[PDB]
Amino acid sequence: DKKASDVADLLQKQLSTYNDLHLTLKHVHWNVVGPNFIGVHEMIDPQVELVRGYADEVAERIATLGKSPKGTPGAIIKDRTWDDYSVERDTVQAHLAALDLVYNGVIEDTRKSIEKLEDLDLVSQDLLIAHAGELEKFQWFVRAHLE
Amino acid sequence: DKKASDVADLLQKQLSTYNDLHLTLKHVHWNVVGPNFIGVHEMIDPQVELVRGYADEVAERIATLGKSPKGTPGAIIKDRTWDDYSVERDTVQAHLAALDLVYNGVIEDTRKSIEKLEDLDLVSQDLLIAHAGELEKFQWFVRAHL
Amino acid sequence: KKASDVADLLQKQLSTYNDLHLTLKHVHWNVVGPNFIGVHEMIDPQVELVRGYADEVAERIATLGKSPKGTPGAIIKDRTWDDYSVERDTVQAHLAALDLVYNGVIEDTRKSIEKLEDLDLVSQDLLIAHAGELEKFQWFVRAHLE
Amino acid sequence: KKASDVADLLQKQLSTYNDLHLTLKHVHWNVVGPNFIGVHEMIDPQVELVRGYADEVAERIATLGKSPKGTPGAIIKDRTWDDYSVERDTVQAHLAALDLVYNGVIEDTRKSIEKLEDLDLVSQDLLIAHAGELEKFQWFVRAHLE
Amino acid sequence: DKKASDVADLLQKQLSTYNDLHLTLKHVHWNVVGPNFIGVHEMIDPQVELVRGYADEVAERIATLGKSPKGTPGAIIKDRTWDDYSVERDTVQAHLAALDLVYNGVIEDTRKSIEKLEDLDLVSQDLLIAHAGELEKFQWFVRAH
Amino acid sequence: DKKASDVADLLQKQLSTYNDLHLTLKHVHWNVVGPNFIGVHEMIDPQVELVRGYADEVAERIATLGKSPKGTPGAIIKDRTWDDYSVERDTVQAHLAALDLVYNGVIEDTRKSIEKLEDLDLVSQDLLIAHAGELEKFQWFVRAHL
Amino acid sequence: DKKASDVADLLQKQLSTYNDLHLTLKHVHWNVVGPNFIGVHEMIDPQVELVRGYADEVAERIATLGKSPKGTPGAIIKDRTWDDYSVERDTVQAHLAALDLVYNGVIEDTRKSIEKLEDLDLVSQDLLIAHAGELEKFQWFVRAH
Amino acid sequence: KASDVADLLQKQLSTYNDLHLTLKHVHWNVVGPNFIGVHEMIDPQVELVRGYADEVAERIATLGKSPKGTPGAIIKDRTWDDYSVERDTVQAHLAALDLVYNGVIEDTRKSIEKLEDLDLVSQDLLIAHAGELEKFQWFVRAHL
Amino acid sequence: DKKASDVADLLQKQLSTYNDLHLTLKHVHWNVVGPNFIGVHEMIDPQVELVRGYADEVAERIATLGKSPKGTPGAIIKDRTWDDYSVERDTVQAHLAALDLVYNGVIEDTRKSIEKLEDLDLVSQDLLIAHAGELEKFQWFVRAH
Amino acid sequence: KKASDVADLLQKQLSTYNDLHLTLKHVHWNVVGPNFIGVHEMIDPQVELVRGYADEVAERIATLGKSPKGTPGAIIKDRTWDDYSVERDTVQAHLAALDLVYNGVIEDTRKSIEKLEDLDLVSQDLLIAHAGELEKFQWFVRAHL
Repeated sequence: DKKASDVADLLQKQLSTYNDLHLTLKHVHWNVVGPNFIGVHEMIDPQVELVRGYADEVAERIATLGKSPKGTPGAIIKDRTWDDYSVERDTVQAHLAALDLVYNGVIEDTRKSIEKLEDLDLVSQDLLIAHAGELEKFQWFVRAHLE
Repeated sequence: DKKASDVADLLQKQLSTYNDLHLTLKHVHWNVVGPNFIGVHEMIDPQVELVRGYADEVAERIATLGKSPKGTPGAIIKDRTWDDYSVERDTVQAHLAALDLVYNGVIEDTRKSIEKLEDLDLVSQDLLIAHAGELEKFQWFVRAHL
Repeated sequence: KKASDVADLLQKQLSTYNDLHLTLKHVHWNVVGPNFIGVHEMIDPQVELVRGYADEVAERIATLGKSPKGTPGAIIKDRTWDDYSVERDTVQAHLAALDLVYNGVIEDTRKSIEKLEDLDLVSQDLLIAHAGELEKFQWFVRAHLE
Repeated sequence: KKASDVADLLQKQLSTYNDLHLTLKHVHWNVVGPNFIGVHEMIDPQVELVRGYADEVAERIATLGKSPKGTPGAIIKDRTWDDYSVERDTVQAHLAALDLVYNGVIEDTRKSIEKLEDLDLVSQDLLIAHAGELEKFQWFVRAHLE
Repeated sequence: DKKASDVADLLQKQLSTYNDLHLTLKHVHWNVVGPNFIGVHEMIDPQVELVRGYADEVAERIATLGKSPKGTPGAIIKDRTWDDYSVERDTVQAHLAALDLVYNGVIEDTRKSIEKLEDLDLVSQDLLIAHAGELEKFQWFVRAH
Repeated sequence: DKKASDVADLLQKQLSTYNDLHLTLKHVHWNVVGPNFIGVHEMIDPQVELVRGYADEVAERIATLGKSPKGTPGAIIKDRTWDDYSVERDTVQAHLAALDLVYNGVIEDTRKSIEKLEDLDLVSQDLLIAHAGELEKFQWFVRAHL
Repeated sequence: DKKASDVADLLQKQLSTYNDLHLTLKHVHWNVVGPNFIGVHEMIDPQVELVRGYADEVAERIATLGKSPKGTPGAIIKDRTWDDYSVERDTVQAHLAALDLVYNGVIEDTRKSIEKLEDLDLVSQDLLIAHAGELEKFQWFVRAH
Repeated sequence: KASDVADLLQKQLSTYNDLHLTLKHVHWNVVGPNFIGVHEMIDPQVELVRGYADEVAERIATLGKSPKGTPGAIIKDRTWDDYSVERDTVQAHLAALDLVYNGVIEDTRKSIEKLEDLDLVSQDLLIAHAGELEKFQWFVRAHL
Repeated sequence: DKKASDVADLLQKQLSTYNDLHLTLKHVHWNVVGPNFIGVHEMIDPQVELVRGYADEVAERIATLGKSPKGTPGAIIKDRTWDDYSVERDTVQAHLAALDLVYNGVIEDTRKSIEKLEDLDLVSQDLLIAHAGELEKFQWFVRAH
Repeated sequence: KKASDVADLLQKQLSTYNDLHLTLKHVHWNVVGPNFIGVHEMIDPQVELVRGYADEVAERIATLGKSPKGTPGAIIKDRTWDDYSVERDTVQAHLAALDLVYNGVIEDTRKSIEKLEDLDLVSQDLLIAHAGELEKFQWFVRAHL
């Protein structure tokens, strides 16, 4: 019942990460104009439904590992190690760029967390792993879209 | 231009209102334990969606009016005027209890904006009122425990 | 040869799964009173899952090169606990005893997982699965009573 | 009255189906060779069908006031036969040693139906269906002429 | 950075294993004949559909890692390490026999890579960890002796 | 049954042409990037399944005509008269360009194989005739985005 | 080229047949009266959609073959051979009988173009063999007295 | 009045008949990186205009007359020229189409300024279209 | 006024070759026995629904050309060029085999009718060419050597 | 002793169902005029049943140890009545003959069900159900009013 605390804490941050992410992901959708902003929409939409479920997968685990997932704004700014999204109603070319860097962060933490878990809660590692999969893939989608 | 500027601000306030709201529902969703707790799960769901999309409709007008909707963890706490949500792993009565409270101020705020518009924007008003309806009916349902 | 030791873990694991989707089918058979259906609505689906994890782990055994033993005599053989006592009763009563069964299953599954990191990651990724799912049904059950 | 005199049979008939179906899966994981999917395709519809019989004679013990034990121990205790022991083996084998298994079950299902004549009036007729159906499978299985 | 080049390198080698495989696989589909020969069909189609999938998967993965995949026949001979599948218009016990050995090659190699990535990129490892499960599964099934 | 062999030999050469085609096609799917890159995706998919289909159609044919179709890397190469596809991760207005070229040779040989089939087999010709249409068409589709 | 252009023409002439054919097909839908008039709409509706398809299939082909299918009206009145459906609002019969006569001079030309291509463009010919057999049924259909 | 109307309606019919022949025409002829953006914006609009013809045709049958829908009539009662543009780029065709629609929307606006003295019913069917046609032009002018 | 008279009759022989074939097929289906015997059922059945299908196409095509399709036991014995299926309740091998025999005849006759049509009727040709594809294919399928 | 001539009457019934559906499709490829689909519409689902009867009347000939003869020359042999005889002909002309067709079919079925009073079991629980839905069809004909 000791190590089960450390675990529930990495996942807690991750929850917030996802929440801020999927929140931001919606922010971009609304704030995109210029070129093929539709191509962006059709790219962000499924990333929102997914990143959203991730925050749900990550939540229930914390619940199971004897603890309460905090998914409120005030909460997801306490865990937040980085800063708010800055791009207003701008371009795809500036937005994808913004998102490129957002993921630079999400991708990393996720890694430096899957990396922190082996010895602790493996069932939880795999979760954050399968996630990193689609996480990293999307950040590429963002990149190719922009070359 | 300036009228549109203030309609936005109002709609920006509402945007955040909603965004905090649908983020809460999921929170109460992951943390509601109890005997018939699954009915809360069952009620949160259609709502979570309903709200998530209402946040969408308002972020359409803000942009329409030439202003940038802001639905990020900052924007929400920045123009907020309520607490977070104190309820953790708790009982059906516990959430349903504060969940009701949440929907009071939320509609209170809404009921104001709908009037704070009247003069200004008919269209954007004819919107928030509709929101107020489904926001009421739900609470009405939340208000009916045991 | 190497698989001859990993086959052991999985063969014990299977039988645990066989025990369970028998025991689990047992309580679903034996409950009366208050909330009748809500339980069969929660158990049925899990029943099918444990039969799944039974069928799967078995296959993985027949794959590594041994005859997966899945007969009653093959169960009690590797079983390391007493049978399931609770006969007819209520929901709050079975779910309570059911909780401790799982603690056992989870425990050993969790245990068997830690034992595989060095021998067969395939079989592990497969336990890792049943693990995370089973644990949900713990919390789930745990959360039906207050 | 005559109730607790009949139960000692519908139990050793519920467990009959239990040891029957559980063996089905066991064989299902071991039938190997040219037309092995042959066996696979014929076991699956029975497995569930025989599971449907474990149920029918599990409820008519709860209804007829009692608690049917569908657990490991509640099988090795009232087991009147021996554990199915065909390993990872050819269709040829399993189908044969599966003819016998069915013959014996249809042997009990014969004696018991007859030993429950001038007592119960519908339990016998429910049981008759299984005698009817379980028999039907043997035909198909007795097409072990390949 | 260097590591990613040695992950992409293994993943590229793995890719060619899937490409040669599903080509080989379909190839078999066309020449397996006899009595219950459709069995081989009914058996093969999903594996081909699956191996082809894994290809796209491990490919997209290399793409994600900053190296670009190679699905061309020159690229799969340029990093194979075994000769083309042999059997032509033959029997079930003939193809299945060889196809076993083929998969011996696949799995044995897939395992190598898993253990070899265990110290580089678990994400990619999860990817192979998964396939491995299925590949080995087919192997068993192929062993309708 | 001496001219049938000649037909087959043509079809086999056609076979490897398709195989190299669909492998190459997916190879571009995986590498094409830029703003409109998903567009190329969208055009390539229906083609890739189409081609894979032809590959099947032709083999089945050879096999029918009493010869044995070859679908392995060597085979593809052995009867290949062209250069391996050469673009890596690259722009649309690049992959389509090189892909435009690939197709000319495909269509060229497909025309040739047709004419050569004139006095040989109208059936094989009719098959190849069909493909030619969806292949020639696809190239227009390729040289329109250019 | 040298020839491909000639093909493009046989095909262009065809396109206008098709266009002027569905312009006309619709024309009668509008102008049909009488008792069993819905028996007509019933058969026309799906043929209109079909003949528009063909128009496309042909247009995209001309496009594939070097360029510029022309589908405007001044382009129809041009490479047309026939008059112009003169029938107005009339008996089902009054139309079917007339329409029957239209399909004649279409199949007639469509048959010419096929023969005309056995030596020029085998791929395109395949495309007009597809339509030929279809339109021809519809005329048999129309020949429901 | 409805022979002064069955005229305007017929002139309208062909405007729609020409439009949708000409529309499917630019569809076949667009080329360049994103000619599909056009393909994907012509399609529904093509079914629409065909729809519009379909309608104004019924109207001409109701007022007890004959809808003329053959190439003959179209060239006859029209007052403009064939769509000039062949295989050309998207900016090329969109510009032409944007110009094509003025004529059609402009003419339609006229038949509406007329039908107000004669048959509001049709003058309504026409108003409907005008707005929808007006909107396609908008959508179309969005190109850069 | 005669181009058809020859062609149509040419299609009628074809039509009856099918009407025969699909009953024979159905015949075999009621007469295959022994070990597994169902491999045949799963094989034949789809094929009958195919042949019965071809029976129409060609009948309709006969009907479309101007003459009348005669698909009654009368014609299928008259324009026949062989003898009835001579196999009763027998094994798969001796049956599937004898069925292979039937196909040789059906393909050879068709190939002939396909040639005869070269410069005569291409639509009726790219209709037989179509059947020959699936008819040859079956004969192969059949050949469970 | 009569066992061989009991099912003998079924082999008779067998071919009739054949001749019947073969006829149907013939009339089907030939019924024409204003409301010809009208006849098509009613004929299709019937052919299913009729062919099913020939499947059901064969699933029996087989069981009591006998070879079901379902070939063209088997019909004309164990036949009695007249080969059909109507091509491109009016709506009523076919319905009319399709009537008479069934009469001789209904007549015999009953004349056989009767000859099977003191003999076969499910046969006298079969040809009725048949004769039922057959006799049914016969009324469904009668050309409106």
